[PDB]
Formats: sequence, C-alpha cells, structure tokens
Amino acid sequence: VSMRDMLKAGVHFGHQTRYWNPKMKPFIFGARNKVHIINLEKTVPMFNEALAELNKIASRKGKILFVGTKRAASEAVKDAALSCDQFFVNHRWLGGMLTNWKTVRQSIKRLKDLETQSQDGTFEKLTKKEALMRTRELEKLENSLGGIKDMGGLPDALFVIDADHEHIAIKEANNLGIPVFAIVDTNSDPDGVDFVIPGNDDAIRAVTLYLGAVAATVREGRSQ
RNA sequence: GGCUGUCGUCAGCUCGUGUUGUGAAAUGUUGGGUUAAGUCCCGCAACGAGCGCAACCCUUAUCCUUUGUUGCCAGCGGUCC
Ligand SMILES: [Mg+2]
Ligand SMILES: [Mg+2]
Ligand SMILES: [Mg+2]
Repeated sequence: VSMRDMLKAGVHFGHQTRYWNPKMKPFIFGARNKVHIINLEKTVPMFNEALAELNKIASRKGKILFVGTKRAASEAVKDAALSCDQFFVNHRWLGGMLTNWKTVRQSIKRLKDLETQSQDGTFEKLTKKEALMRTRELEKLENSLGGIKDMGGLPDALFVIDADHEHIAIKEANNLGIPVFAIVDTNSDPDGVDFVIPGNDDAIRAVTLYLGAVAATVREGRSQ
C-alpha cells in the first residue's frame, strides 16, 4: 500500500491535545488547530512488516480472528472476514472467551443444536408458547457468538481495529503468547501490543482500506 | 436417631471456570425500566449451573360425549291420587 490512498482516507487526522497519551512520543508529527497530526512517514514501513508477518503466518494455515465493535465498522469488518476466509466478532467481546474457552465451546454446541432445531422443521409443533422466545434467543446468541461457530480452537495471530476500545481482549491475548496486530491512534497504549500502525480509528474509509489491504495480504499469502 | 414448632410461603441462598486484590475477600447477584416473585427485557469482566418463585397435583364455577339403578318423570294411557 502507498501513502496516497491512506492520506485520502484521513489517516493523519486524529484527536485533540487534551487526550494524548505521552507513551507515543515518536508517533506524532505536529499540532494543527488544537488537534494532533499523526506522522505518516513513519507508519508505512511498520505496516509493511505487519502485513509481511500476517501473510507469513496465514500461509501456514494460521487462523486469525477479527475484532471490532464500533457501530460504524461492525458490518465492514464482518464482510471483510467473510470474504477473507477467517472469523469475526461484532457485538461486545464476552470477557475471558479465550481464557475460558472450555465453557464457551458448550455455548457453541448448544448454538449448533438450536440451529439444527431451527432448520429441522420442528418449530411449529410447539403450542406457540416457546417458539417465539426460542427464536429470539437464537438471534441474540448468534449476534453474540455466531461468528466463530465453526472455528473450533485457538488462533495463532490476532488483529484488532481501535485496540484501546477492545483492551480487554488484548489482555487475554498477552496471557497466552498470541502475537497481536492492531492500530492505535493518539489516545491508546502502545506497550501491550508489539505491532503498531498509527492512524485514525473512527472513519469508515480507514477501516475499509485497512481491511482491503489485509484481505489482499492473505490472498497473496495463501498462494504459497 | 427419628419426628415437630418458629422466623416465614419471607424471596432469597449457593457452586464450576475466568478475572481483580499481598491477603481476609470481590464480581457474577451491580445499573435503567417492570412484576406477587433473583419475574421478565436492555445494558455490562464475566461466562454457565443448582436449590428456591412459577408450572405439573386436588377441589369448586360452564359446556359435550357413554350408561340409566335403589336415581329421574317432559311427553302418553290408567289411577285408592
Ligand atoms: Mg490472586
Ligand atoms: Mg491468608
Ligand atoms: Mg456476594
């Protein structure tokens, strides 16, 4: 990827000076109208090694999971993962789903059972007293954990948009030695993650081109 | 030992894994509505489960089907009535 399209998306535009984390001193260019301007000359090579490691680990059948719960980016990341032969999560991250996988897999199994019940021609013999509420439980639970139903294991890498808002997940990432690739703007902590690509994390355009670059990266990785 | 009263038919009482704290412990069980109810919905470092609440049990109030004795007498005939 080149600087032109990411500049078009608005990567330089960031947050004001009242909410800047001093942990990212070299990740800044200057101040322009009471809002920080994120440096772009030092963000493309790091993104290059990030993509290189991503496709290197994807070429080895390395499953990765996509995290994003912003209301302006849930559908975009969901579609990117769907077209990116990987897994995704949209709603609130169930705390400890990694460190307590042996309990979440039971919910996965009961989701499969209820899915079979739904597509089994069975939800009509009920006396209209539980079918509707069971259906409601179905869409709630598929919105919750229906994106990793067939995942059946642990990831090798992990990719997050707007790392700060999903800090919880990153913690469980560091509890198990899973490398993390994430993008942090001017109000995040760059110590808990070893793959930093500074940029905006609020515009739909930003997440779209980031997901497109990730998708192309896994395309070229899988052809090895 | 067994059996019984009481708080009180009050709505509460706990467990597994995870996370937080040096620790006794906490969360889950907090918050906004709502109900007789820890009843339900939304949110949420919690995800699930159990005993409790409710339901399944008995009786009373309406209708239908099966049968008419020692129970019944609308329609007929007779009658010491
Ligand atoms: Mg401890
Ligand atoms: Mg002690
Ligand atoms: Mg407690």
